[PDB]
Amino acid sequence: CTTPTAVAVTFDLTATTTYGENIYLVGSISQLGDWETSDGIALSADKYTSSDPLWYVTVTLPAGESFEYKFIRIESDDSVEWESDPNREYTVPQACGTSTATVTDTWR
Ligand SMILES: OC[C@H]1O[C@H]2O[C@H]3[C@H](O)[C@@H](O)[C@@H](O[C@H]4[C@H](O)[C@@H](O)[C@@H](O[C@H]5[C@H](O)[C@@H](O)[C@@H](O[C@H]6[C@H](O)[C@@H](O)[C@@H](O[C@H]7[C@H](O)[C@@H](O)[C@@H](O[C@H]8[C@H](O)[C@@H](O)[C@H](O[C@H]1[C@H](O)[C@H]2O)O[C@@H]8CO)O[C@@H]7CO)O[C@@H]6CO)O[C@@H]5CO)O[C@@H]4CO)O[C@@H]3CO
Ligand SMILES: OC[C@H]1O[C@H]2O[C@H]3[C@H](O)[C@@H](O)[C@@H](O[C@H]4[C@H](O)[C@@H](O)[C@@H](O[C@H]5[C@H](O)[C@@H](O)[C@@H](O[C@H]6[C@H](O)[C@@H](O)[C@H](O[C@H]7[C@H](O)[C@@H](O)[C@@H](O[C@H]8[C@H](O)[C@@H](O)[C@@H](O[C@H]1[C@H](O)[C@H]2O)O[C@@H]8CO)O[C@@H]7CO)O[C@@H]6CO)O[C@@H]5CO)O[C@@H]4CO)O[C@@H]3CO
Repeated sequence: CTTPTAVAVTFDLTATTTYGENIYLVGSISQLGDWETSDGIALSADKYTSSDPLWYVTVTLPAGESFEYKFIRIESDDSVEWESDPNREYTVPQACGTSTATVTDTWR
């Protein structure tokens, strides 16, 4: 191991913003409130040049336990859209050697 226990997970959600919004990844953990997209995981068009139509993402979750992973597409007009259908639960372990994995999803 090393010392820190941050879980950098890369998520890739295929959606489409309107040049001004964010597709959220709220998980049930403090770094991932999951129930407050405020501290979830926003995916955007970073490489993309528009706003965030395929909304990719690469954030971290420092804990090493079970965190929920509900997704909520944040928008520019109304607000979010908690896609609570395709949900998950990243049970990040406390061990080391793999404190970062993937988290794929897509809007439909
Ligand atoms: O059905 C979903 C599909 O619908 C369309 O959505 C566009 C819409 O067509 C258009 O009106 C657009 O206009 C604004 C937009 O925000 C800007 O991107 C741009 O609009 C055009 C632009 O003028 C064109 O040059 C066009 O060229 C392409 C370019 O490679 C790139 O822009 C591409 O999309 C970029 C996004 O950053 C990224 O998401 C990804 O695109 C893929 C996404 O995964 C899909 O969600 C997306 O579906 C949309 C399309 O955006 C569009 O057809 O398209 C791709 C997969 O289908 O790659 C790029 C990252 O660099 O989009 C072009 C496709 O060859 O780009 C857009 C048209 O896409 O100027 C406007 C701002 O003033 O708004 C919507 C928003 O997507
Ligand atoms: O006004 C915006 C608030 O809602 C957020 O946006 C949406 C979000 O998806 C959700 O809140 C929902 O509204 C309610 C939902 O329909 C209910 O199903 C329920 O959700 C439950 C879920 O199963 C899940 O989230 C789970 O998670 C726990 C979490 O693990 C706890 O830590 C914590 O527990 C309590 C606790 O009292 C306290 O932490 C409190 O603190 C606030 C927190 O910041 C958010 O929950 C906030 O919600 C707003 C948020 O900003 C929007 O992004 O308000 C909380 C204060 O009430 O959180 C809870 C609530 O007391 O949170 C939960 C609960 O233990 O548990 C929840 C709840 O049991 O509740 C949802 C909220 O009422 O839809 C929103 C938009 O439609």
